[PDB]
Amino acid sequence: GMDELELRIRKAEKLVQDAKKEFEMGLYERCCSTAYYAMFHAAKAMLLGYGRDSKTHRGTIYLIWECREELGLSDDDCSKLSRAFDLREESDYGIYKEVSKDLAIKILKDAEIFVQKAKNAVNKNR
Amino acid sequence: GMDELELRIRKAEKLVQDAKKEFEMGLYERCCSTAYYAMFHAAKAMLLGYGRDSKTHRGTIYLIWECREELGLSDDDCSKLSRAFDLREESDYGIYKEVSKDLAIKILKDAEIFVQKAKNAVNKNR
Repeated sequence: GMDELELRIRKAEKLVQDAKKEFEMGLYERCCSTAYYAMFHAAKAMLLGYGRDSKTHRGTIYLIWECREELGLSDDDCSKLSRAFDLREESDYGIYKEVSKDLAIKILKDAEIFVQKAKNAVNKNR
Repeated sequence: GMDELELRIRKAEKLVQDAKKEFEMGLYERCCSTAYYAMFHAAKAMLLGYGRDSKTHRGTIYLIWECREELGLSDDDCSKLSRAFDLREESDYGIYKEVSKDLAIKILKDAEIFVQKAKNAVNKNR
């Protein structure tokens, strides 16, 4: 449908594909930022489906942590989101460090895992 | 040098090129988001060079408006930034609307103009 849960998961899925394409073009910073966004929407979908809500990146990340058991997320899964956020902050707002191919691939693979787990949690792996 | 003014302008310039490549791959939402980031860093460079500072997107946008005369920016130039921010919000955080090729090209061309004007203002068109 056109409900928020469906559209969030669809947005997360599209962003994962966009990030894959950025990676192949060698746009490693852009890949990291997009991959974080995919995870953000997936997190928001999980919070929606389980009657929680957030209005900030940090708020969203901590709620995911708090609700991990119910959501079927491991501690590593929750760390995937924290780390992707921190790396997105560097990609979008940092001016000294450049992001390597190897960092970007790490975040991309984390996004794939995190978004799949989100789909599982909200019964959208359908 | 490795000073903030130089690195901000360099970041803005790189982001404009990244956005051009996203556009060519057909990643229209990603293009808009990247183009806004280019303009953001260019705005921060102009504020730095003219002894002002900001800590929010909206704060940055309003300071650019306030300082436009001194910066050599037209009202349209300031509207380029406001609109690019609003469209970046839709590209990154919206879940209903998709961004067309024609919107993305508009924002891309605005970023090119805005970043050049920023370079002029801070004497980095060198």
